[PDB]
Amino acid sequence: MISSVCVSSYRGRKSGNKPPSKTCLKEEMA
Repeated sequence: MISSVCVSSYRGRKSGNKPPSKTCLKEEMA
């Protein structure tokens, strides 16, 4: 799971996915 725009946004996971507002990836607020 390594996406810089959408990865664990809703892939049955909550790691790379901050609030849908910014980038839903661990790289940003996630």
